Amino acid sequence: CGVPAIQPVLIVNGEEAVPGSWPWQVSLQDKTGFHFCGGSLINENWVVTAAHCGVTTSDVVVAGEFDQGSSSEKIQKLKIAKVFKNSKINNDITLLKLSTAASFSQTVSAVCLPSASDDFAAGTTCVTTGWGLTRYNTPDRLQQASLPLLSNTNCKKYWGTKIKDAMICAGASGVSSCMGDSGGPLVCKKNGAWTLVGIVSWGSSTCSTSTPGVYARVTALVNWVQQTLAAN
Amino acid sequence: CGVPAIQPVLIVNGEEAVPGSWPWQVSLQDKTGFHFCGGSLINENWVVTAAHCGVTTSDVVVAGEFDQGSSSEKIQKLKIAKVFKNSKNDITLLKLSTAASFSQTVSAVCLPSASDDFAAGTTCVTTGWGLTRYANTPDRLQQASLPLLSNTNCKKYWGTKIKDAMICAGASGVSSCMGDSGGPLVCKKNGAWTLVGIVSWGSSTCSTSTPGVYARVTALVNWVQQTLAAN
Ligand SMILES: *C(=O)[C@H](Cc1ccccc1)NC(=O)[C@@H]1Cc2ccc(cc2)OCCCCOc2ccc(cc2)CCC(=O)c2ccc([nH]2)C(=O)N1
Ligand SMILES: *C(=O)[C@H](Cc1ccccc1)NC(=O)[C@@H]1Cc2ccc(cc2)OCCCCOc2ccc(cc2)CCC(=O)c2ccc([nH]2)C(=O)N1
Repeated sequence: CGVPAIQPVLIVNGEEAVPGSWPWQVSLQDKTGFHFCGGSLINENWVVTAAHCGVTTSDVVVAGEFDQGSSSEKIQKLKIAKVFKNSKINNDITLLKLSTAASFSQTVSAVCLPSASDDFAAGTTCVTTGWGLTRYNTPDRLQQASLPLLSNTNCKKYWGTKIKDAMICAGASGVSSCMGDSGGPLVCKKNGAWTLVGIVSWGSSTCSTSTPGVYARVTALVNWVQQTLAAN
Repeated sequence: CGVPAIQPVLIVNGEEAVPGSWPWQVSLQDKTGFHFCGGSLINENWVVTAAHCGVTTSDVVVAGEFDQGSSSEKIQKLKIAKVFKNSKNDITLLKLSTAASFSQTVSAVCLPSASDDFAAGTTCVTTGWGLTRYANTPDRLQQASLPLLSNTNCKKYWGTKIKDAMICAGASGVSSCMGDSGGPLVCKKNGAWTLVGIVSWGSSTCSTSTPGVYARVTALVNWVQQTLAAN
């Protein structure tokens, strides 16, 4: 996991991504085709996304897209067998089990899950991706941005008592996650491999580039994920 | 009023409400039976709802519903006799052809006094069968807790659209949505649930970081009680 066949070259004020360079970025779309959230493939049969996305098994996992306006793309529409919502908002994390495996390719593969003990220290420049607004407006083409992790102490300076230990803040650096980005990945380089550290959760009503966006802290949630995978 | 027989346990990113626990909440359904708006029983003979819901006598008030995908519920489909519109405020009153039978699941919400103070920061509730996602509509009644905003904070989002006769709530991770219109924004004064807002408008995408806008029942209730006694 964690090593795209197509290497990334490095959301408000982000940059257009190399097509297929984020092969774990899926798009979550209702039956009509409307993208309402992002998600991340963790393996052939599983997608991780935000709980608040309210995903049901009538919705569709789309993997392989770069341009949501194009139709000349070799994408996969994957049905959702089961939905697993964290029952501890709170912990904006939800697992999706796919009805049929995703076929992995150049443009479709998995992100690495961290070990719960992993240390992605404040100040590490990580990357977030998605089709969220670029301007507070939804882009057709997958966007990406580099941005630093905040310590939870430094985050509470903007958000106060809201930032729980199972959350992590990134940004406040001239870029920001925005509407449409939710459920998508914030990833950091760990031992040469892209590892899921955040799930796009919430942030500024206006996606202000000087306010930290808030993400479900994946390390804090990964045992829950593993438990879910083992019993399913 | 404002004291549901079945006690509440505490719309996008809300939660499923306990069956029958918002007994004043009615569905407004057209002649095909399609749910188009919410409303609130204020007595056995009257429902308050939104003007923009365009209710007519061909529409129907449904009381005692929780799950519209269920048929085993003892519901009352109540004919509307007359629709009274507030002239020049997004409120309309419905007078029913036959009185609504009150029970554990059907009863009335309380009405404020015009001078009542419901300060910003109060935790209130809105309820409804409106979209849970911007079909994304629930069979089962939804509820959500949310803070009243001051009008001056609200104008940070909506500017001059915010009139004194409006009250804002939310921008707090939940949102009223399409299909919620006309239904209640209630607050628990002296232990009793009291209609403080009528779901009216707000974010076109039901943004949970945007305050919803509700008709401020305090500025309207004199007209409500006046219409009632006169009619
Ligand atoms: C999803 O696409 C979008 C991503 C995003 C990221 C950064 C900036 C802007 C947008 N996210 C949202 O629209 C989220 C959805 C959401 C997330 C978590 C959640 C509910 C809804 O539960 C956790 C709630 C804890 C946070 O609670 C609050 C409540 C109020 C405020 C902040 C946090 C102040 C209002 C505010 O800025 C706000 C409210 C909701 C969101 N921001 C939000 O981003 N919703
Ligand atoms: C009803 O079911 C639905 C519930 C709801 C609540 C909160 C958010 C989203 C949905 N309400 C609506 O769809 C309302 C109906 C409505 C109510 C009053 C009214 C018009 C329409 O007239 C007086 C209110 C002033 C209208 O002001 C605006 C506000 C915003 C905009 C234009 C005009 C920008 C577009 C927008 O967000 C918008 C337009 C209509 C509604 N939102 C809306 O919520 N309709």
